[PDB]
Amino acid sequence: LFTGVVPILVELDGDVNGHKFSVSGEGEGDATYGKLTLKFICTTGKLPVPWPTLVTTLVQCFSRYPDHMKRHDFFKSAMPEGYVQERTIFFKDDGNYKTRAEVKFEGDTLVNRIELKGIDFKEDGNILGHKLEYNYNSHNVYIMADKQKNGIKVNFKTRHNIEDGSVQLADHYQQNTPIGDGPVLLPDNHYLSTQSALSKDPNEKRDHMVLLEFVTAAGI
Amino acid sequence: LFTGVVPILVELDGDVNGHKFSVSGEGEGDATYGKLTLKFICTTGKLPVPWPTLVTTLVQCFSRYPDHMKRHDFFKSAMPEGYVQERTIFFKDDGNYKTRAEVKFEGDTLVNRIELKGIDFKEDGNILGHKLEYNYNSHNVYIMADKQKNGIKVNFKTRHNIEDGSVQLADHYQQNTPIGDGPVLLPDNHYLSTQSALSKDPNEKRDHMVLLEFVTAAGI
Repeated sequence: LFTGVVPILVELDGDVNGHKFSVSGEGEGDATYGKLTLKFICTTGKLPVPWPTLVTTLVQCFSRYPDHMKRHDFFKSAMPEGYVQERTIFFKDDGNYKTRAEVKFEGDTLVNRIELKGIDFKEDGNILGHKLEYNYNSHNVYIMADKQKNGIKVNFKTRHNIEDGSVQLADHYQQNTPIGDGPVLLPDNHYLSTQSALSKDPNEKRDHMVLLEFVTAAGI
Repeated sequence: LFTGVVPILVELDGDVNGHKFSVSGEGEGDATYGKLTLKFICTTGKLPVPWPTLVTTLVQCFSRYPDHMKRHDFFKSAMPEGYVQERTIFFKDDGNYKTRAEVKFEGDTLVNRIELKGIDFKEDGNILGHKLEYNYNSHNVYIMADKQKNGIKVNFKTRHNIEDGSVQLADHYQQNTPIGDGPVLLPDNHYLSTQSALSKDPNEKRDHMVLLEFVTAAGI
């Protein structure tokens, strides 16, 4: 499945404090190197929220799991059927995103379709206030197996550089469970070390985000 | 000069607590997009220090200066003759790098040749102890004009994720002055917003670092 380069498609529908929009993404992933190369176009015009805030929301299976941690790769063990990924993202002293996605294989393409709903977002907030910088730092995504659910409960904090130099924090409460009924690899506690660089397509006129990302699993 | 893609060559000679080594780098830069794409091979074997610590040391002229800040682009205004870049990097509660480089044009290639000397580095330190993660965050590089010197004094702090989750800080004291005698663009206070992603060449056997970086000037 993931032994080669894989086409990714990301569809998303969102509503933030009433502001309704969409984003369509296309790119490829290479799990053996943990590389992502996506391109997001906002298909409703101008994105009512900063692009960096949707990064964690817009395909954890492309992480590179060193050979000795392969029995810890839940993400891929759910494929090709897929898993539902849910999250509650609390931006500090601001609003919160609630998202549910189904990432699974459709054809040769790995598809991540999401619904985003955010509320309680201040208009003088860095988010709606659009005071966030166009960049991203590296974080540690902490994975844990959830027995009952036969999934994993992931949780981590994100740091968003604000233009005034300060940093906007975002607490992610994530849950993943298989869509199929089959046996799945439940893992030992470990984390994924992610790095991301946001950029712009020179020949693109529509509002968008170019994202390059490297993810490798570590811990065990 | 920088209106197109430019070949970059990075030569470096180092001594850290007695450990003497070298690194040769090759890649290209595109100032109009602020992109860097370099590839570093350590030519003496295994690098006695972690690769992330040499990132700030291993070509500020490829930063993208939005059109309205062009009179603030000192880096490029010193070209093709070049500028000498000096720094004193203090790693918190550990040693310190002292470096001097001459980045200037040789042929069609922009060449950055450095000498690195580091001392007072603990062997149980994260640096020598090699306890630093293979990744990088985004930072703000603060530029200021230095009258007397007819250069710029830059200063910023770097955050290095340690594998135990904590963060290793590095205080950079930088100075840049032209090599040529001609007039140079001294700027108003501003900063460069940099993002970097470290990676590995799949087909490379020698110890190395692949670096992708985007830098854009902001402030004014």
